[PDB]
Amino acid sequence: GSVQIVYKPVDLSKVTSKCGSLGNIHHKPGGGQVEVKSEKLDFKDRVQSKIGSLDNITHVPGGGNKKIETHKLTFR
Amino acid sequence: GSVQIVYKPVDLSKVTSKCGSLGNIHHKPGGGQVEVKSEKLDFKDRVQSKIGSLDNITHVPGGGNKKIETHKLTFR
Amino acid sequence: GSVQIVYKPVDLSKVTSKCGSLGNIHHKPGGGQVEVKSEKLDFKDRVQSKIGSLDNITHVPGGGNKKIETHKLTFR
Amino acid sequence: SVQIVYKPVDLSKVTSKCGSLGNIHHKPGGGQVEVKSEKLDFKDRVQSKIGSLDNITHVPGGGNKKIETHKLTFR
Amino acid sequence: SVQIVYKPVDLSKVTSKCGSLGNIHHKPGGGQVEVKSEKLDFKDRVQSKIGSLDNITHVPGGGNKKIETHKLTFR
Amino acid sequence: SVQIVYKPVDLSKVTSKCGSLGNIHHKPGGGQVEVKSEKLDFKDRVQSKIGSLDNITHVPGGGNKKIETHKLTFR
Repeated sequence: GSVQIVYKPVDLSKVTSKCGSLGNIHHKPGGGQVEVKSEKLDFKDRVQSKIGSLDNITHVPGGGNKKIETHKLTFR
Repeated sequence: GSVQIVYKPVDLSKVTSKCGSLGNIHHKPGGGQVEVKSEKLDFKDRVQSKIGSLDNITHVPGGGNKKIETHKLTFR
Repeated sequence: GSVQIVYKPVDLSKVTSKCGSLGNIHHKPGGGQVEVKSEKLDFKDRVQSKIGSLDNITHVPGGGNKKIETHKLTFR
Repeated sequence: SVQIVYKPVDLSKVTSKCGSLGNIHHKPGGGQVEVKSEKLDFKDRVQSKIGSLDNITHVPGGGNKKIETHKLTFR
Repeated sequence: SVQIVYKPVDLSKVTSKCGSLGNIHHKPGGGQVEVKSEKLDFKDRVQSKIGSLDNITHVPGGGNKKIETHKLTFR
Repeated sequence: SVQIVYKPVDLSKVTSKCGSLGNIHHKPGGGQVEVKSEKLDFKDRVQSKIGSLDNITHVPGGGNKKIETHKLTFR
């Protein structure tokens, strides 16, 4: 027999912001004092090692708003 | 017999922000003193090691609003 | 016999912030003193290790509003 | 056969925070002022100030001294 | 046969923060001033100031001294 | 047969932050000033100032001294 599928989601979303000012953002991390002492360091497969390292991100978008949509129709 | 599926969700969502000001944000972490003493360090499969390291994020979106929708129709 | 499914949820929702000012936010963690003494450090399958390290996030959205929807229809 | 290791670590923080600093919505409000002066005689030095609001932060203090003397004498 | 290692580490932080600094929505408001002067006689030096608002940040202070002396004498 | 390793490490920070700095929405406001003068006699030096707002940042202070002296004497 007949199968009829009418997939028509309707989207009039508003995702919005107003910011009067962004400013005076100070990302100033400071490293310490670090010592590693050994007869050997022995690192093998997919070892990740950070010694006294800095990983720094400053992210300051004026909006930074997101709208994520997934639409799926599976007929089987 | 006949199967009829009508999928029409209606969406007039509002996600909104007003901010008069963002500022004076101070991300200033400080490392200490770290000592590792050994005869060996011996790291194998998928070891993750951080010694005295700083991983630092400042995220300051003026809005930062999110909307997420998943729509699924499965006919089986 | 005939099957009819009508899926039409209607959404007019409002998610909203008003803020006069965000500011004077001070993320300033300090490390101490850490000592690890050994004959060996010996790490294998998916060991995660942190000695005297800092993981630091400041997240300061002017809005930061979220809306999440899942719509699912399963015919089987 | 002597070994000497002289390795002091100074991670120290010295800080002064003086005056106003972290204030939010500070709103000092001077009222109306009126001065009416008639027939005043001054026979010596005059110093005068008139006004609605003095909003002063004055900091002759604060500020820092670090002194650290390091000496190694082997002899 | 002597070994001397002289390796002091100075990571030290010395900070002065003096005056106004991190204020948010500071709104000092001087109201109305009126001065009416009639028939005043001054027979010596006059110093006069008139005004609605003195908004002042004045810092003779703050500022820093680091003195750090390092001496190694072997002899 | 003597070994001397003189290697002091300076990573130190000396900072002065004096005056106004990181203010947000600082809005000083002087209201109306009126001065009316009649028949005033001055027989010596006059100093006068009139105005709605003085908005002064004045920093004779701040400033830094670093003095670090290194001496290695073997003899």
